[PDB]
Amino acid sequence: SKLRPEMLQDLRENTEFSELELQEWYKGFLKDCPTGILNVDEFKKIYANFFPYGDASKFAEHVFRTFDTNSDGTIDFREFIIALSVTSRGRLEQKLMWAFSMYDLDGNGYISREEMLEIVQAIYKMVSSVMKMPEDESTPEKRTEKIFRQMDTNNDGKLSLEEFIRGAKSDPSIVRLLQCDPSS
Ligand SMILES: [Ca+2]
Ligand SMILES: [Ca+2]
Ligand SMILES: [Ca+2]
Repeated sequence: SKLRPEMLQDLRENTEFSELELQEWYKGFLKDCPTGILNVDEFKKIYANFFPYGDASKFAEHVFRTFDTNSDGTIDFREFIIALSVTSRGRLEQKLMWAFSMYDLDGNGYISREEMLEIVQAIYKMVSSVMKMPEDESTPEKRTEKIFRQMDTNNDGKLSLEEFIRGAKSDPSIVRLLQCDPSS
């Protein structure tokens, strides 16, 4: 019930957690999920702490699929800690790559319109009960309407990775973050 030296090392290489933190996380993850596999229903219960279960469920399924890199139906500790590390301590570039893999539902390497609207509908449903939204990006259709007409360079009905990454950096919260670049 400690990571084997060889696995510990492999995870220190593929994450931004220290040994102690990986050790602590493995203990916790096992203590909370004695099987060492986290399924969809379990994951939705994690999300339901933060937002009503029924509301968050469709977003929680989309995220679960992004964590589940081999797409077998469950998240093992490697898949979980890696995915957590990227999203919580990753570089902004690779955060947004990970978000792109999520938005791109068929995995053809292009965010289609009906792919975008799906995810945004789920994000809006999850938060509907607590967040009050802007006004112009304040229905999913309204929001999705903004994105493509701020992001679709050629207007090929699709968003490539490159159109997405750049587009997102105007997201107001990313505009806040860039003012903290330690390259003053
Ligand atoms: Ca899996
Ligand atoms: Ca696609
Ligand atoms: Ca395009």
